[PDB]
Amino acid sequence: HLIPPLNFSMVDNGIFRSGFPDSANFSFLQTLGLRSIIYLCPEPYPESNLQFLKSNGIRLFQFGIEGNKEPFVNIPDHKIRMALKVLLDEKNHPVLIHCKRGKHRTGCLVGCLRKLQKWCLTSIFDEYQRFAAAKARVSDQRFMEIFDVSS
Amino acid sequence: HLIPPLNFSMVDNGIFRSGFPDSANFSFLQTLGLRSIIYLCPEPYPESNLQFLKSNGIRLFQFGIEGNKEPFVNIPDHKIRMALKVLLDEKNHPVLIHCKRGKHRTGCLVGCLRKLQKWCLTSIFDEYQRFAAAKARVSDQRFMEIFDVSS
Repeated sequence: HLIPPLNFSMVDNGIFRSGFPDSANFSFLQTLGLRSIIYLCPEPYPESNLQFLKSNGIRLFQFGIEGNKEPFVNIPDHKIRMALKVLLDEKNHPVLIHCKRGKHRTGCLVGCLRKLQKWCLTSIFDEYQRFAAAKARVSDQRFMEIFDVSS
Repeated sequence: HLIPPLNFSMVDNGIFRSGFPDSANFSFLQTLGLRSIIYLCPEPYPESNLQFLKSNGIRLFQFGIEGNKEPFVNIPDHKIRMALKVLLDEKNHPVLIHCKRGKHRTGCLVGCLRKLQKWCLTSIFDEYQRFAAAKARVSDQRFMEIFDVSS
């Protein structure tokens, strides 16, 4: 039996999203035929994970984004854009976007992707909320409402 | 601006799921390049919806499933299997699976798809819940735990 990583989901044709994966997720992850992974956390990639990467020849892009709690949050506009770039490159697909719980950081990146795709904030936020659930934060969505989509 | 249908989401490569679409959803639905739609409600398809179908040459498969409330629920094993058949035929993709709110009926079908794909119930249920949310019902998931995936 396969076990998709935490909060796993297919964003678009060659894009995927989820929380931090572990051993239990490799077999499934092996199914996607991932060509690269966009890691959004500053912590170093664990050993087992890295092994899986080499074994499977998956490029690892990492744009470390400090993870804070609602009271005072702050998303790096640059790092998101940097990730948005890689994501937008067809060459990099299949891509798996992931952070810690695959809710806020991952949720912001995918949110800006949607904005680019011309989705209304209403629809964009809704998708965002579907994953963050009880932990869905206003800050992230505000960051999206203000994202200057001008490529 | 585009407005994906209610609870829209991409299930797998050529499969999609959502609630009952309306005018505000067509523009977006036009993007998907849908070849067919798996409708799971017994109610007749509204006029505007039908117009869009023909205009877009989308084949409508309908497997009406009575929609009841938790106290006493009952999913037609037959109708789900039939829909699962259509779903499994690559010829039909891109497919949009949808019912009323895109939670239970749509959720079950996608649920059994995952079972086929060898996902563990734990993961399968989690996805199901992600969409039903506060309206997530045990009945449905039970129907999944007991689905005979023997093709």
